Amino acid sequence: ELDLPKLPVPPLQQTLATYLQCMQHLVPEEQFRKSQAIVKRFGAPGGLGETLQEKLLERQEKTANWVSEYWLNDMYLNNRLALPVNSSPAVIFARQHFQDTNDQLRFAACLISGVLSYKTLLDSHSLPTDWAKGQLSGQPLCMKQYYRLFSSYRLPGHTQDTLVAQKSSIMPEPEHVIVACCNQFFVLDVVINFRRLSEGDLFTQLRKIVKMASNEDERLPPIGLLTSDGRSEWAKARTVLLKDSTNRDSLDMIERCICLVCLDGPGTGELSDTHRALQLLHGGGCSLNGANRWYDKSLQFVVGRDGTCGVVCEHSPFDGIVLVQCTEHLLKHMMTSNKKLVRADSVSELPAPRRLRWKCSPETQGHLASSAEKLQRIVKNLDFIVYKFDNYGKTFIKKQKYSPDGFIQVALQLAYYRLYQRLVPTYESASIRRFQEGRVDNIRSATPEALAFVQAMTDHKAAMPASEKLQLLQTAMQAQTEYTVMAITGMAIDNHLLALRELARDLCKEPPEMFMDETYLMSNRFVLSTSQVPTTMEMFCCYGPVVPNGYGACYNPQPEAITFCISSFHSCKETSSVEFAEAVGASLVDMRDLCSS
Repeated sequence: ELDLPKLPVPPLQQTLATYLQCMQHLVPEEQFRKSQAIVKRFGAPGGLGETLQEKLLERQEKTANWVSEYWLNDMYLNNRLALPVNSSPAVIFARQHFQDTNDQLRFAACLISGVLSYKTLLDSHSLPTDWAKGQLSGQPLCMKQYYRLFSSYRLPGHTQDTLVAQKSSIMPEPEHVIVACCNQFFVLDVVINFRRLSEGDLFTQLRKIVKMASNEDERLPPIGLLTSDGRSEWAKARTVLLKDSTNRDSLDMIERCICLVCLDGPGTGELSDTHRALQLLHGGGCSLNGANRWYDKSLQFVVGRDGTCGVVCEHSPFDGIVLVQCTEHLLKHMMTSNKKLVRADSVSELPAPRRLRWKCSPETQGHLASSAEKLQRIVKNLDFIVYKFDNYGKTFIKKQKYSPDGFIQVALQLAYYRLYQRLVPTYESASIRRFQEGRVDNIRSATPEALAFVQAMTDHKAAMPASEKLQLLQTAMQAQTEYTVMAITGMAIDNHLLALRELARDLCKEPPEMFMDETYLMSNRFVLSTSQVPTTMEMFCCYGPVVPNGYGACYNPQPEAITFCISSFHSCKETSSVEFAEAVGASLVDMRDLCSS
């Protein structure tokens, strides 16, 4: 904890220089000239920038992580878009085979019991510190994201949401799953009669849940749907629910849970990696499983009657690499046995799981109807493909003495240029977990050296020797590998500029020219938003785009294949997920050809 490094504060002039270098090929020439001037006044001697810097170092000696607050708010809590597709990740597991309902429930039972065994590790401070598993270079990494997997809840606000912590300690006691089935919610207590419940008994329990939920007279309105809407929409709807004590009870149960377990219905008529990911991202909407959810809770594990299984993530408390370590530990548990000796090894009398009740006013009936509609629009708008690139993977790339991540990043840039004949501001997640409280910074992969290389290969190709091209490829990799180190050691720009911008906002008045500049605003409009989410398990992460005219691109690089998860919005008529996915392959194809000259 406290012996971890504190997050650096870059030099003010290195951040300004990097910033202009980043943006010059991404804006018009006059606009840039204007940006040069704004930036020169911003960081001159005696200027605004140096005062703000000074107040940043006030803050960095004062706080464990000087950007925690700012980053949390700017990335997640301030965002008013609904959590489905815009914000919550999903990880999709292999298609399962559930002959009967009990097969489904047997799966859920063994998952829950895996979640309880993982929690216990955490509660015991028995989890190996990363690099004890994962690893970086010689250090240990910050493990604070793991302590937030089950003890968080994200409260919608009218302008700003709140990440609440804890139900984790004195208590003894928060210990219960919420189980959603047929859009109903049931309390599944995991300690009854002062005994933890076995596999067997949680199976027993879930049985009872499916009976009760499938009784059409007792069926309660789909309140989970409310969680799917936009933040300020849900803050208003929640506040009407707050007027009733039954409601309030029921909301508290959900907020204090460990996680949700979603017993989904059978879809659609189905089954591909792509279709199972759409179930995990938004459930299909109103008529399918999209109300069998509660988005403000950090982990919702989906165990679908048809075999679609995975986990939907509320991203505010933790990133993808901790979500994947947690999930792989659960899968590992569900394949282990070979030690877990004998059956419903403990008991019963058990009481049946309680159904959460609700008193839904006319007002709130209206709130459902509009949330239906909004959710329906996100279902129709998302353009998604799971693209499995099987022509090569990591092994190739590393036999070229290149970095898999960097090489993928440059292949993304060429995909984008051979579609659009320009580069655009691009986000790639870089962990800063070497630092206290560290989350991520940004790798801006849309480098001038990537534009140098992609303009050969669409652009007057006729001629132009492949060896020449290869040297441009090498230069762009080197540039990609240098920004990557920069960002994972706290030396890149995004986080710095954010905190200067926030510290401006504060004690020093109306807004500065530096942050009102159209260059600065363009710089944060990530039309390409990317992450590497590698696995060991046979599973993949996805997400939606972060701007209307954007793509989301999540990749799992394996030794002989790369899995790309490409999202876009049908409302923007200039993007197409199949188009871009196809352009990534042909970009990979072309860049291996270049290596073998």
